[PDB]
Amino acid sequence: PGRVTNQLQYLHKVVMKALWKHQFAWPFRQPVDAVKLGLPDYHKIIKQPMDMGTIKRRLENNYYWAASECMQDFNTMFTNCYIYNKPTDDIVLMAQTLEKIFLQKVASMPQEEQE
Amino acid sequence: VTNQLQYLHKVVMKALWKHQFAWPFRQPVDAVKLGLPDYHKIIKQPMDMGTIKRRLENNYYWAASECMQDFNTMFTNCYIYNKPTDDIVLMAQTLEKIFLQKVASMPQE
Ligand SMILES: CC(=O)N1c2ccc(-c3cc[nH]n3)cc2[C@H](Nc2ccccc2Cl)C[C@@H]1C
Ligand SMILES: CC(=O)N1c2ccc(-c3cc[nH]n3)cc2[C@H](Nc2ccccc2Cl)C[C@@H]1C
Repeated sequence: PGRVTNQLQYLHKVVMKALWKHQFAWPFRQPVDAVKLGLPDYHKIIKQPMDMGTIKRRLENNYYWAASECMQDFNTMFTNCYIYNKPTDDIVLMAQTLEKIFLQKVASMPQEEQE
Repeated sequence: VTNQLQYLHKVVMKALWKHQFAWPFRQPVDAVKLGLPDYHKIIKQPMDMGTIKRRLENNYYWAASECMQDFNTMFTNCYIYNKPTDDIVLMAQTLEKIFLQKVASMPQE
């Protein structure tokens, strides 16, 4: 099903920890609530919702088999934001800022995955 | 030249450049050719694979994360500018997943 690996530990304790506490992270810590936000078209446009709270819970429950699977969920979270929102929305700039940190930290992840 | 930039050139760019969905991304967006008079009003930092490839060939980058940010900007511009239902968005998503899969095995500095 899933494993604990050196890389998944790094994504959890180093990458996710740094993104979670960021001042721009608050819109991303829980699923988009289309009802609360009054976005009745959100789920007609975005077919795979994702958020850091869901990723964090997956990391804690050993859901992922490999680091790449977790990285793809981070990517989906950011990509959903760019696809749905207007280019001028502040949330787009917040996602871009977080995504740059994600890439910087991923650049220093351990090279070979080990259980 | 670093270990990581060599990986980005020999593994990541090699895989992306020859991909069957790469052709819209191999040269800068030509807004005149494509009839997109608002492209440069929305997208303020254009980026494309031909530019990244030339920068790798020319030892332009000082750190691997700089190259990774250019890949990211190229994909993000596509998501921001295009309509969600445009095929180019699916093509970018496919290429970006390959990018992330390969970056998962990139060496450390
Ligand atoms: C991530 C994302 O895609 N979105 C999202 C998700 C959650 C929240 C949220 C959580 C708690 N309160 N509001 C807000 C937003 C964005 N709205 C927004 C963002 C920043 C400033 C002002 C606004 Cl209006 C819309 C968009 C659909
Ligand atoms: C990457 C990107 O953002 N775009 C882009 C860039 C270059 C090209 C291109 C190069 C040579 N010929 N066409 C086309 C496109 C997209 N168009 C498009 C893509 C696939 C199928 C049909 C169409 Cl209409 C629009 C969008 C603005």
